[PDB]
Amino acid sequence: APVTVQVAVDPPYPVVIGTGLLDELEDLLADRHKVAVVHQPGLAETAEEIRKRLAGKGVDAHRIEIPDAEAGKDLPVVGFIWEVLGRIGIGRKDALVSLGGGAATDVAGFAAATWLRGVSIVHLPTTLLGMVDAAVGGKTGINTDAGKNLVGAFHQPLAVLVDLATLQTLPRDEMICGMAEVVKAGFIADPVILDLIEADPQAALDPAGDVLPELIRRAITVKAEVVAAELREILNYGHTLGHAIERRERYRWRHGAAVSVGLVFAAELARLAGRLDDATAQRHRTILSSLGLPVSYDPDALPQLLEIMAVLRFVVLDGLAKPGRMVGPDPGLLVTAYAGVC
Amino acid sequence: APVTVQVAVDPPYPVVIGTGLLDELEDLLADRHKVAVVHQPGLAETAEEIRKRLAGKGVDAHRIEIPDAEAGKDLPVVGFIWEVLGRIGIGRKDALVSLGGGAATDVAGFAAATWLRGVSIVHLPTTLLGMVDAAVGGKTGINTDAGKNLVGAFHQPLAVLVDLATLQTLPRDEMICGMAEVVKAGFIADPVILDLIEADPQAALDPAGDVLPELIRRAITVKAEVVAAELREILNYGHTLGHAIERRERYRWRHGAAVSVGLVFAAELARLAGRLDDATAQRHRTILSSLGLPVSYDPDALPQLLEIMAGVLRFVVLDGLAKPGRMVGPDPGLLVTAYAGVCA
Ligand SMILES: NC(=O)c1ccc[n+]([C@@H]2O[C@H](COP(=O)([O-])OP(=O)(O)OC[C@H]3O[C@@H](n4cnc5c(N)ncnc54)[C@H](O)[C@@H]3O)[C@@H](O)[C@H]2O)c1
Ligand SMILES: NC(=O)c1ccc[n+]([C@@H]2O[C@H](COP(=O)([O-])OP(=O)(O)OC[C@H]3O[C@@H](n4cnc5c(N)ncnc54)[C@H](O)[C@@H]3O)[C@@H](O)[C@H]2O)c1
Repeated sequence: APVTVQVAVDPPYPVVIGTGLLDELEDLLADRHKVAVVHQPGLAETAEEIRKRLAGKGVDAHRIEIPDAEAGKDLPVVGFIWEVLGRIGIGRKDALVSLGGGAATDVAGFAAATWLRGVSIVHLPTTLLGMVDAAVGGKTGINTDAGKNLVGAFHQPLAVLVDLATLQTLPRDEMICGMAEVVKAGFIADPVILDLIEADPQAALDPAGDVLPELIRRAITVKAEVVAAELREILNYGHTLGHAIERRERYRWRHGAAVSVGLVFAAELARLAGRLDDATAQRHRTILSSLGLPVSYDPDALPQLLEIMAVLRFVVLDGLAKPGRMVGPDPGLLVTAYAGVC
Repeated sequence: APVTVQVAVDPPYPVVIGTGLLDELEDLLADRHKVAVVHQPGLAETAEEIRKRLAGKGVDAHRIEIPDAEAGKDLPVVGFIWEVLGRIGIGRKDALVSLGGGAATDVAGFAAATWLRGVSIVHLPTTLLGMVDAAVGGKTGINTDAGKNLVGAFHQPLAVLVDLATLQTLPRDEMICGMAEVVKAGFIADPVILDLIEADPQAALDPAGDVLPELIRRAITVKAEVVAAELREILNYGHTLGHAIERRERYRWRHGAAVSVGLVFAAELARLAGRLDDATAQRHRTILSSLGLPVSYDPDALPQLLEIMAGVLRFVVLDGLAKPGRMVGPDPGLLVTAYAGVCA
């Protein structure tokens, strides 16, 4: 029943996709003398059940609770984890387990990376974003005095367990958040993602349907191909304007909403440049709006956004699933593209 | 004229050992858009020469002075470095350089390993200990609330530059501190090291002579060969009791003087166990003491020492010169006895 995607890295590691993955989690960490589970506030009950079940197999399983969301990622939360790993006596051969969204995976991933020079971690992402993006591929990031995610270590996890059952509690808004990243994968590597969504957009958003599991298999396949690959740049499709919008709105905008405007922008850029056909360009706008994602932003915001973007690089499409670059485009071309969008 | 020891790891890097290595640094880093040189207070004039010659090559070169010694390794110093990297605009393809003793290489190592997911770093160690131990291997450590060196990343450097000219200003007491690691390497892997020291122990301690550069090369070879391969444990020979003595002394003992007592303890422990010949056992104390290192500790400290070592004991022991083995969960009475052989 459970599908797996191997990431072809040294050593290779699996992303496992299915429903109720406790058995698989047991198989992996049964031999570990100790295990700590870093979870967001809302998942304490799911944490306890991992701990109970691990404790059951003769394992000193512990659990640690971090602040939700972006606060679970500040440097003092990392300090906090460190101390606790200290008191528990977590050693070189033991393991961490992350339970939550991208923020939980980042911070736990960072702590694992920097504890005794790196200890095993299994990610159990529980947002769609965390599932298709944050948990896959070994980049970690934390929030420090320096900014957001400038600090972070590179550390691949032992495995990633993508348990579709966990999505049943996830709200519409966060589901739509992460779909923006999924659409991005559709345009840059796998157009079947696009056809699956197109066929019924509301069914794409239902965690209980046939469509979502396949969307996640595919978006994760795309990300695993990239990280086993500089091409890692393609995953920034839509993030140049995206991130600027996120900044300008002081992080109130859901990441995915900002990426969504970015994609529609990137598409207009490549269209005006004669690199992308009108039909594929227009398809950005129609897929994203129909999922409830934003396709426009304040038409007066461009000057402030150009300032934040501090020459510029964009990922553009040179045709469906053929990403290229545009480096230092003319400001007036950025103006014109912005108009068309906004 | 420089010697290169290759560290055969992936990706592999060289350790280059010679005199005046500024040209080698330039070859390495000339093509980088930005370099930041993280250095201890006393090396500021040397930091500036580096920064200067790198700027003459179009590199946007910066220098960052950290607090000296352990204070330089504290979490806050880390937050500061990150801040400066952010301010300077150090990117994914840029590079750090570390200049100083093992404390500089660690803190600057941790910083490179945790900046934008790991960027290039070149180590310029300027103590014996830093040259032979700290700079080689990719382990970094920093001091936090959790204790010393529990927190750290694993990150290989681009290269290691071991410039003997820098040892000219190093005091005897630091030099002797580093030599305990050199001696450790002799006992576990390369006996020629011991032969060279015993031939004239004072020649061994002179940065001007011809002996020290060979001891440095061989000690680094030993460590490179171990890291390129649960063998890593032999590098802790003498560190099991030694680390406890250090920690009991709230770190007012030098690391080398603690390791020296630990080597003599492990020698005696393997001797009483029948694993090590009397002559090789006693050779520990003779080489260490001839170099000016302590050879015993406080006769009443064992119980506290065991309580620090707890926080089943394992020891690296020698089954013969350069044949390291293990002792797992020794009889408590065997430890009482080895220690009393060491301490009166
Ligand atoms: N390292 C990387 O490669 C990478 C990639 C992309 C994003 N990220 C990071 O991910 C973070 C954002 O990720 P996110 O969108 O998951 O944010 P998040 O982890 O902040 O989660 C959003 C919210 O959903 C809640 N939640 C999580 N799982 C739930 C569930 N199953 N049911 C109900 N609610 C649930 C959380 O408590 C949180 O309030 C950002 O900090 C970003 O930098 C990292
Ligand atoms: N990462 C590792 O594998 C590893 C291995 C061994 C030691 N270490 C770390 O190394 C640190 C100790 O290293 P250390 O002994 O170099 O201590 P250190 O870096 O504190 O330096 C000792 C002193 O010598 C001064 N000094 C440095 N170079 C000099 C020179 N060329 N001339 C004159 N003075 C000089 C320094 O400013 C400092 O006061 C410890 O923090 C230890 O944990 C790390």
